[PDB]
Amino acid sequence: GSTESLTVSGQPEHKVEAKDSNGMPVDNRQGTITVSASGLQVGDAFTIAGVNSVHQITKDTTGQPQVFRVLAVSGTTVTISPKILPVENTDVASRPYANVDAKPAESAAITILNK
Repeated sequence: GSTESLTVSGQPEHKVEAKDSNGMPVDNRQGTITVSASGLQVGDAFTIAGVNSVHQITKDTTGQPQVFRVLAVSGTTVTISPKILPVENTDVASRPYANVDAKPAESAAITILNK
């Protein structure tokens, strides 16, 4: 019997990096958020409002909410993954292999699962 106002402040966003400090190709990951929601710990899976997955059926955009896992939490700072990559943005070359349509404003509302 609790409220369903699960929101998050801050803007999680990472872009497809060409190379890192070693100068090798990078598949960027993670996304750290300061949550207004729940009080999460490591091991949750949830969907965020505005984050819609892509290429479920070979570059098919279906608008299905992307599910995230928790890797690390430091207070109300949750490091989540899979990362968020906009197929409608990012870059002409790097967007086709992105995982979601867009990276929404701030962090937005969350639908928490313990499954």
